[PDB]
Amino acid sequence: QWALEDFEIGRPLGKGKFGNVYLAREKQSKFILALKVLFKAQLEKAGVEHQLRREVEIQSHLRHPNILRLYGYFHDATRVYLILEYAPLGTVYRELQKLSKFDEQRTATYITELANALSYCHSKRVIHRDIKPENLLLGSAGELKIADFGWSVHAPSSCGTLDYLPPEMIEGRMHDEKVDLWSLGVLCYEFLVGKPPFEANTYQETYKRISRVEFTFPDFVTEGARDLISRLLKHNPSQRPMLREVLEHPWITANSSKP
Ligand SMILES: Nc1ncnc2c1ncn2[C@@H]1O[C@H](COP(=O)(O)OP(=O)(O)OP(=O)(O)O)[C@@H](O)[C@H]1O
Ligand SMILES: O=C(O)c1cc(-c2cccc(Br)c2)nc2c(F)cccc12
Ligand SMILES: [Mg+2]
Repeated sequence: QWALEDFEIGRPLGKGKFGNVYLAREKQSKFILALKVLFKAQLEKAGVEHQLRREVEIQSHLRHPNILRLYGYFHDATRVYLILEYAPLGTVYRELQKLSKFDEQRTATYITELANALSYCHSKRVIHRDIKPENLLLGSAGELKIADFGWSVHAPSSCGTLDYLPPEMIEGRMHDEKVDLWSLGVLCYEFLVGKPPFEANTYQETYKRISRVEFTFPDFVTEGARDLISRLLKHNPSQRPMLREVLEHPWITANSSKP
């Protein structure tokens, strides 16, 4: 249905693993979108196709103001193209580099929009498994938008930086919707402290710290926050709350700026 000669390409937006994201314009409508270019050669030598076809299946069907739209796909000689909703205010990764750390207002607000989009995802039995500030894009009004559904899959189920992965996942063990709640705790901590609660210098140390759940809150972290992070960073996936509790938590309700 789509062809490259329908788009006026532009400036690069971010580098992926198997190709770059570029700013683009649909000639006939003047529509601004972001093109995610992937290379068949690269995806081949890794065996990601399935996941790339899964990413597209999952993302094309989901509709939420806190989830990035996938408007379609196409492919050339060696490139695979994904037509996405352009996020004009970049990523949460860049914003955290600038600000160093976020205030309770900003953090609660992001945690609220994150939980929101997650409920939707989980209600269709879809687990993201790759919730990272690198994959959390910002829309024109500063709204959070989950992106990159490469690692998403239908719940339950059996690579890169370990940080945002729950112990069940890093240990091959079977996993469900509760995986995304561990990520939610890791993100909250990182939003307030400026670093994830298990960061190390080696893949090796990170694994040990995650498996043991070895984390220590610095001075400036309030009780209200300390409580929710600890509530979400439980080794037992069933001992973790449901997004509903997260959304209604005193510290969230008190600090989140609603519409
Ligand atoms: N719609 C968009 N608008 C603005 N920037 C984007 C958009 N999509 C991606 N980017 C930028 O491009 C980079 C790549 O994003 P993405 O995570 O989709 O690629 P990826 O990590 O290779 O995906 P995958 O996890 O499937 O390999 C990100 O750092 C992001 O900042
Ligand atoms: O040329 C190919 O056979 C090829 C196609 C695709 C593809 C086609 C439509 C939608 C999507 Br999502 C992907 N992907 C490929 C790939 F990932 C590696 C090698 C070849 C292809
Ligand atoms: Mg990514």
